[PDB]
Amino acid sequence: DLRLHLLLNTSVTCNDGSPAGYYLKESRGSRRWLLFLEGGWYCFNRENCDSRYDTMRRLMSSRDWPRTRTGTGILSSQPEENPYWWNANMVFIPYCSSDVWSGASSKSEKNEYAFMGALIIQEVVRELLGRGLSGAKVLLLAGSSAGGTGVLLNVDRVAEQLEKLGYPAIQVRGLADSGWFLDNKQYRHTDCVDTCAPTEAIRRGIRYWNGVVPERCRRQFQEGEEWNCFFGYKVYPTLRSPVFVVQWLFDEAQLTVDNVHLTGQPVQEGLRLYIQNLGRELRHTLKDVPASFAPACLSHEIIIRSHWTDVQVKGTSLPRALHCWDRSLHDTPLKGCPVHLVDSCPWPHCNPSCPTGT
Ligand SMILES: CC(=O)n1cc(Cl)c2c(Cl)c(C)ccc21
Ligand SMILES: *[C@@H]1O[C@H](CO)[C@@H](O)[C@H](O)[C@H]1NC(C)=O
Repeated sequence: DLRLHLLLNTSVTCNDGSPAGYYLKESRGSRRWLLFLEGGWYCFNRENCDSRYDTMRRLMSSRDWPRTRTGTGILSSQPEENPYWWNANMVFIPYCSSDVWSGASSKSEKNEYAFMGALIIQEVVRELLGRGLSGAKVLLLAGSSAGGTGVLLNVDRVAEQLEKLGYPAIQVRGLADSGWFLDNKQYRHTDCVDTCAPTEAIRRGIRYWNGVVPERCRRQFQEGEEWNCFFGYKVYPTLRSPVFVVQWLFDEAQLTVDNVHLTGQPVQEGLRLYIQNLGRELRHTLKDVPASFAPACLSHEIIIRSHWTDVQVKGTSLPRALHCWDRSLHDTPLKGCPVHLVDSCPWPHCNPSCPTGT
């Protein structure tokens, strides 16, 4: 169990102005800190945020948050469930800003909602420094789905924050799970009414949230084009902190935004080629990502699932690959301890270790 702490700086808020927060389980005698960013899509205008407030309010407000949460997967403290970092200090940061962790805007006279995702991360880090993070050797900023994209948008800012605060010895790293999307053509075309094309949704959200992106990526794409930095293959090469990328090759959220709804019905030639081309494109974007884990499965999210240890690429599990990554960052490849694990087979579930969906 991780225990809730609402932020002492109550100016840093969820969408509705309630205080943001974090869940913490300390492990003193460990100098490893895992800060995990929850996912859960986003909202990008008044109407769709209002809808989200009605039926997904925990993603917009802390008013109903429970006092504890159970750490699962990479957040578990049991070695049996978490071979990788079971003894680390664990932090789960609830996603209550609906902005892919990019926002820097308060609720105000002009703003019905606050979008403070980027500031929530900074404030969590700041308040944790007084709770033991000041003694850290490694801070791994991890996240799934929108939280995985949030890692890509925020890992270098956390590094800069710690450097400016006088902690240059803390090694900041990122683990982005299921947040590496393609701005590809949809299988069928819709107008962005709610299934919005990748690019159109983000372009509107950034203006609505006052969204912020990493500085080097912002300088490349420049004013009006910062939406590009929400796409992993474009933002990743601009980052300086080590980032391990976990991405199913046939991610269900990617297929959803591509208007592919796998019905169980037979798959025709056009859709077969579309799906195979998606896998090949994702694989291609990971070719020069040295720390990656990309199984050929139709699924979504990995790292906080209790059975996250089960999937393997080329016989190596994700917890093992992450351990190999840790070794590779000690102060040349490692015999039998790989970090770059991308399936080459071309169809969902061609890897026998894929999640069953049971
Ligand atoms: C599932 C989710 O929260 N997502 C966050 C971002 Cl960003 C994103 C993108 Cl860019 C695509 C194309 C699809 C899903 C996405
Ligand atoms: C609270 O957070 C805001 C936004 O980051 C910051 O401007 C302000 O100085 C903080 N207040 C305190 C007391 O740290």
